Amino acid sequence: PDPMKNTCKLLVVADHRFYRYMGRGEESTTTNYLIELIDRVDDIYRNTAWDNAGFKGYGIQIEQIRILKSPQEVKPGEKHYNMAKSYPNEEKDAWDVKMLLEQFSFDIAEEASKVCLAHLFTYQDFDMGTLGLAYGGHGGVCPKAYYSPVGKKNIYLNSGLTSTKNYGKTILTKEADLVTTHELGHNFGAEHDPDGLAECAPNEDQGGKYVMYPIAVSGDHENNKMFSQCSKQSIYKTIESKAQECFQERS
Ligand SMILES: O=C(NCc1ccc(Cn2c(C(F)(F)F)nc3ccccc32)s1)[C@H](O)[C@@H](O)C(=O)N1CCC[C@@H]1c1cccc(Cl)c1
Ligand SMILES: [Zn+2]
Repeated sequence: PDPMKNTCKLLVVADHRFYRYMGRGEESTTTNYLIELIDRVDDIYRNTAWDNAGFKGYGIQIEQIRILKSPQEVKPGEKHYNMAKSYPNEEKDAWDVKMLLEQFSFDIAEEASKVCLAHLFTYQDFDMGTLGLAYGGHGGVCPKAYYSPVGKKNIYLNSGLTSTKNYGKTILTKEADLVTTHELGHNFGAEHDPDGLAECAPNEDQGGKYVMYPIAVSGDHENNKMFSQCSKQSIYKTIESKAQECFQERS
């Protein structure tokens, strides 16, 4: 491990929904929530031995927090991830998750090119219990250009998002930590843990599921906060390939 190239710096964005419903319309409350969450998620990453040996001490650090206090004014037929209305169905509380991630990546392209990852924190009730989305596991850590034919410019796939609202209520902080861990897990290169690999998807008596399980099943079992051997193997290759590219020294 290179201690000079072990941290993935983050651009953290809180939208107007997050600022209002999680930040109680205050900058201090918004930022304190995000600062503590990322630090707790960083403890999971930094304490993980990706090769089950000495390849550890890799994590994340906030470089900047962009706080969007109010909705983005849009011209007719124009869209933006921070606009007041959901897209494609404005009658719904939330965007289609995949479209929101594409939109966020488009709008944040200039800033995303200068950071290891960009993460959007929102407060919207996605359909069928979805809590987040991210690129990787193409995309993930270190900006990789994608020419958007619709958008007519390069966008970067070093992005992900977390919503702290599910089924009409604010999720617990212990649950939000797992969402962000999981989405950043995809950014770091991990796929979902499959049922066919018992080592990677244990029973409840064996400590439960690991963080990369596709379903936010529990939140109270030991393994829930940890990466499976399947995730470690995938992430191990990514860090080996990407740390030199965009990782920095821990501040
Ligand atoms: O919303 C998602 N995950 C959130 C989580 C799943 C499990 C996590 C941790 N976790 C666990 C526990 F797992 F530890 F138990 N118990 C938890 C209890 C509370 C909170 C978190 C918890 S967070 C999607 O996976 C998304 O990232 C994705 O890839 N998606 C989204 C759409 C397309 C694609 C997609 C692609 C293929 C299949 C699906 Cl389901 C979705
Ligand atoms: Zn996932």
